[PDB]
Amino acid sequence: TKNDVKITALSTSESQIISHMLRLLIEHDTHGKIKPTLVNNLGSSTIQHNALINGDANISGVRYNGTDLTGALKEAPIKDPKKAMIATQQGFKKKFDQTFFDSYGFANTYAFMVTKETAKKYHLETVSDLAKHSKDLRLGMDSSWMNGDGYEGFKKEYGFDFGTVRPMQIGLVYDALNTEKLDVALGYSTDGRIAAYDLKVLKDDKQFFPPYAASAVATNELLRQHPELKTTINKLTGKISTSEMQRLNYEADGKGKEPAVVAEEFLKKHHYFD
Repeated sequence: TKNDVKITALSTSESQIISHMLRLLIEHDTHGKIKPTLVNNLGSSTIQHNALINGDANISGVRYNGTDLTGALKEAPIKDPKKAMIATQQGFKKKFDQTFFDSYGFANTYAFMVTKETAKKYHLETVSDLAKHSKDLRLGMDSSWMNGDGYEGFKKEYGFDFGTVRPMQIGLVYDALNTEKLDVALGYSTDGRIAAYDLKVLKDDKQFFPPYAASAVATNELLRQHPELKTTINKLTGKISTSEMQRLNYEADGKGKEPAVVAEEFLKKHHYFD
């Protein structure tokens, strides 16, 4: 139709890519009648949430369900993917009059990861596959993770521990793995370096971590004013696998492209999902 759309974005390339993708897709579907702008460089999803609640914006480009379920919704974590998403969507509707969309198709979670040579050597697919070997392996993790859903809880849940642990900056675990300073890293599952270095992300077979499925959020006030936008936003539902988000992040962080350029190239490649 024609009116006022503002999309919150974090300072992460991931948020900026998907926020620009929504901006461009809305421009496309509305033939320039709606030209959204970004409320960019926000520090956290608390800041994103507060913007929507305060009327400072009406779309969040990307929100993660496990974050918003225990954060904004103030609820207990749910481990099962389907029931966690249902609880998140019901909560956003009833507490905040917002639609938390079905997922883009990726999750951005802490995940254990190894190089391709290490995954081959030890036949690794799941976190449990590490059990026999972990005593001889070097683990790198974010320093904030040393401390009930950190390393102690993981050791209790999974039933094994590592020969060496190295608490460090999460941003540096990918290169430390690539350079063989680590054998295993607890990294973020969509980091572009997973694509750049062909790293193998292991399945959390015991669901030690809750889901962090990524979705758009829009206020229902906006969706009531412009019903067409719900159809627009839903065009992206399921269209970005975890592997694809890794690739897109690589385009921005490894190849140095603007998130707006990465978003547009992706949209053109898929004919704007028309």
